[PDB]
Amino acid sequence: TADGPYLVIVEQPKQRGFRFRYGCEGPSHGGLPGASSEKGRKTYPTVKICNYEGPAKIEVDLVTHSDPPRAHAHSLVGKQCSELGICAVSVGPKDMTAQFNNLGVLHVTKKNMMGTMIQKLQRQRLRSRPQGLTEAEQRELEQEAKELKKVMDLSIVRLRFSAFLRASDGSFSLPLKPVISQPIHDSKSPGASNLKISRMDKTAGSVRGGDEVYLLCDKVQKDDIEVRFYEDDENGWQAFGDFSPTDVHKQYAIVFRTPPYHKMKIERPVTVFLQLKRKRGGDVSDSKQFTYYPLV
Amino acid sequence: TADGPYLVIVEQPKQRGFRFRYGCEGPSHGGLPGASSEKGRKTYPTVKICNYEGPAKIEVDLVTHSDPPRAHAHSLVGKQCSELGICAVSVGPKDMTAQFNNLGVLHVTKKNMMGTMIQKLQRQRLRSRPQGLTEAEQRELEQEAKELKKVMDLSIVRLRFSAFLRASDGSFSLPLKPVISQPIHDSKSPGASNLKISRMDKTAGSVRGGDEVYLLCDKVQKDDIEVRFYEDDENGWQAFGDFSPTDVHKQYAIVFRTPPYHKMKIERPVTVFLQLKRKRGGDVSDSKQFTYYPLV
DNA sequence: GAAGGGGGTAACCCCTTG
DNA sequence: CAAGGGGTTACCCCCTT
Repeated sequence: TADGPYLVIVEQPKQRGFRFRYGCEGPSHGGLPGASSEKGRKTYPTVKICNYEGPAKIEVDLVTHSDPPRAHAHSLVGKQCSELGICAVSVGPKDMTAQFNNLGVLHVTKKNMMGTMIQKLQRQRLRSRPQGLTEAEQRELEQEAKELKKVMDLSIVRLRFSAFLRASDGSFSLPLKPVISQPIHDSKSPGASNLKISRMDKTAGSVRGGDEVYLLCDKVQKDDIEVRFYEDDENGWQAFGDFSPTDVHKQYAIVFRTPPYHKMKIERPVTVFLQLKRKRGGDVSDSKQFTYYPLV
Repeated sequence: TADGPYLVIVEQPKQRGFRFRYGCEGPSHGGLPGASSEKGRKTYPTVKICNYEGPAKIEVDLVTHSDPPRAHAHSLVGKQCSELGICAVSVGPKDMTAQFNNLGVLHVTKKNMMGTMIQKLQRQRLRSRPQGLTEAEQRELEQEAKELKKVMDLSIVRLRFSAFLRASDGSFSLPLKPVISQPIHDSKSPGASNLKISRMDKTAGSVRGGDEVYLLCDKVQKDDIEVRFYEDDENGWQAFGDFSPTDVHKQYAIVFRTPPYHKMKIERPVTVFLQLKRKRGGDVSDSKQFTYYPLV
């Protein structure tokens, strides 16, 4: 869209299913993969400097989930990283694409958060006056920290890629616009699991409903879940599972009774969809097929 | 059951399903119940002084699981307790039975264990030499502590009732033999809750086996557990569920295929039992009935 | 409200496998 | 080791009478 040189995320990170590691857990536990990684094909976050060919330097750091992108308490740890959480690669005059195949997220302790925060905030405001730092600003620097620690989500981070075109000097000194990735959720964090149907005991029934199904899923909250049956033919037929939270077994299974199909006296089987749906959210699981059958 | 007065545990504590509380959790989280408590009928650990009627003092403290009963790092907390973990009641000249209806177990931190240990050990060896404790004696007492902390199970405790018959003095100075209860497992610990079958999708099958059942459980260790089918000591015939640990869905469910019954073409249907059984241990869930059907 | 239960959350500690 | 994963502790809350 912009005429000038710019960075583009070729492959965003995994928005779900990456674990943030604490300082104690040990240094390599896996690298942040790409949004299209599977067991066979692994992919990693990738970016490219479009609208220029030449030597250049791309760096990533963790920013808040909040759109005004501020530095996160969390740091990137990796084979290619600063001890501030800043990861740096060099793109060759031919290859303008940077893959970041070994990126970890160091999870800060809540009792660590302030000091880690003032430390990244100092580092940030050192270019304005590198010789020395005044109390007059150290007081107000600590003021950001406190206000940020109150609202900062330790479960969600965003990669921020900052590209720098090496100048005539030999100095990698020219900035490009910084490009912020989609959010990255901690896999080991409260709720915010993607609703998954592992398997079900029945995939067929009668048009009459009332057929009892055992559904195995990933963690669900007994009071926030439902089982939506539907046909997305724009008729927009929908009905629901019949159960009580007691029927939701230790947040990993649902025993429900199928609803009746809208139209009985059907002559042939009809395939519909069912899906888990959080009422409190909008969030849905992958839909599975269910086939209604005719009568007597 | 010899000549003299002795104590007897009328109602032992619940060997499973009691939670030990840390110092931080609070007081008043519930009392150690008797082995026969239900939500309607509550019962608490009870003991009686046999072969004597008169004023007497019974005290309870936590001892190791190890047969040589040594004092546990854990302390009893409650309305009737010392700050050392010693709980004391008085039995009247009429009623020689003592109920302990509010007993909590204060869980020591592993970094607390040493100091709590030397402190209970001093208290133990303070009537042996109350004047002072000699430096020479100090280091031998500290040794016990270290070699006891290495093998002491913080998940299992035993109540030790020490009864004392009050003399003519007014001094509760006569000892009875101390009676040690059966072990008490921390509910919140590795394998110390009860294997439970919540519900199953099928309670009947064919003699041929291979019928797929969804079983909902309380918890499982995925590669620990099995599904034992068996007869009522007809011969003790037994067979097993067919499933991989992949089939055990997240510690709360098992999808298995029923085994074939030993004798096919049974003229009419046969009811057998199935049960969860830890492969490692002996431990079994409550058995559920399953009915085999003949062929056609 | 406190008692009397129970479940979730942070931080860490591990164990499988290559 | 790397790359996942699950389980453990100490603590923090939260429902119900």
